[PDB]
Amino acid sequence: DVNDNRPVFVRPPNGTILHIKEEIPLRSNVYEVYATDNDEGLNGAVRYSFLKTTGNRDWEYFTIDPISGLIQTAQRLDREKQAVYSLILVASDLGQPVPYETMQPLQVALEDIDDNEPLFVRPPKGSPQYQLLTVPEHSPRGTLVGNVTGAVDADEGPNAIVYYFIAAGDEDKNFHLQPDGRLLVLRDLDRETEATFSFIVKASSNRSWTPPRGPSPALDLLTDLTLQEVRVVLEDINDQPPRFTKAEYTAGVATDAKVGSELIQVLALDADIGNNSLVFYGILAIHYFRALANDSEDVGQVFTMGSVDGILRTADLFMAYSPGYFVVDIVARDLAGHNDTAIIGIYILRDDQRVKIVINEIPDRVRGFEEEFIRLLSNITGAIVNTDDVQFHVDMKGRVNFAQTELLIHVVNRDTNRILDVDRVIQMIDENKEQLRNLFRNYNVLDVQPAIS
Ligand SMILES: [Ca+2]
Ligand SMILES: [Ca+2]
Ligand SMILES: [Ca+2]
Ligand SMILES: [Ca+2]
Ligand SMILES: [Ca+2]
Ligand SMILES: [Ca+2]
Repeated sequence: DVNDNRPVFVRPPNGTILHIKEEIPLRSNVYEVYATDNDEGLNGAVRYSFLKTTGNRDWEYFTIDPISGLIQTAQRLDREKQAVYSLILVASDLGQPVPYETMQPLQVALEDIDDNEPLFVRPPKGSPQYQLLTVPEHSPRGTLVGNVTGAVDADEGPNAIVYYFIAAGDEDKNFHLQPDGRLLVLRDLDRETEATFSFIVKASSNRSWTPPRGPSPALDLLTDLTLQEVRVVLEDINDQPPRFTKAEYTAGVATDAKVGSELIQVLALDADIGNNSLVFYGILAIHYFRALANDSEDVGQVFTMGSVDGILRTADLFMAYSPGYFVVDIVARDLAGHNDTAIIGIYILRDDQRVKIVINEIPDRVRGFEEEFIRLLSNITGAIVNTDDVQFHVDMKGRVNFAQTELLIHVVNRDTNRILDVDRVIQMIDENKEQLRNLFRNYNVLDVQPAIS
């Protein structure tokens, strides 16, 4: 005879796609091909063989015996590496004068197995290695903080259900994490009390997963990628009131009292942050007490307080009311109702209470540093030094030096919240002489004494 027919392919059937499991042993059987060459004799016996596809190297994954046609694995088959492997089979007759060949396409597709487990994916180094959620403080029960996420099981389908659970770190049980990944608030939280919480969440496919018995291996966020740190930070609300530094403030005013003079600066604190911390001040009423009297004479608005400055300022000349003092009731309020009260005592200082500080610089320059000098001095003296005026120096003899400057001041004892006799202030200066001796010279000071008899 002569090779007259080409082989034909009984199995595998035309354009078929075999499905096997993944990660099966090497050289594990897959399929047994069969083809028929009608020709009798060797011209019609078939010999099976894959084809070294040009770009497709998939054939490297299997072996097929030349006679038996049995297809066996040759490499590992991880669906996770490649899913469909595609091959072109070839059946040749042994016939002569030339053998004939027949090519049948085939494809192998792997079925997924629970090969892997749900795993997290860390963020870039340095960058925060955790996940942040935010929720308003004093939030109510149930308020969704937010949705944990960040895991994935390489697997497909049911082999990759990913449920989240809290592994450790809510010992106080402020939240609950429904497996879906929703974090719910359970308790009152107060930024001012605790600000950030944190804990470790587990990702497992086990809807019944329960934390290990507590003394077990402590966890390692650096190795276990089934774990992620989650940090909840509390947003702020206006839940804190303004709180005055003191509840009696005392400062002195001079009869000679340039209108608009800054007497003292109060302050109030709102623990709150941002707008909620904005504090606005003001004056509730003013009482005038003439020398010794138990009638609070109630003269006009004689003072002003900056709504934001907190600096009480003169509004009249007090040369009129020489004997006596004032009680100013003040208020501080936040953007939203929280309020606090206090009391300022302004006392018209007697000469007996007022001191001068001579300085060998032009008065202009003395104003240049007045604040600094006083701040330093008050610190070192540990007492409130309040600058009252800056004028040119006058010798007791009545000489006036147009390069020497005076600095009338009055002092209060933080401790007694009470004003000071010149006497006691001189003594204080002398006591601290040594500590102070540095300041005075650094600032061209020349002497100290009261309002000229
Ligand atoms: Ca043939
Ligand atoms: Ca796998
Ligand atoms: Ca798998
Ligand atoms: Ca899995
Ligand atoms: Ca707050
Ligand atoms: Ca507030």
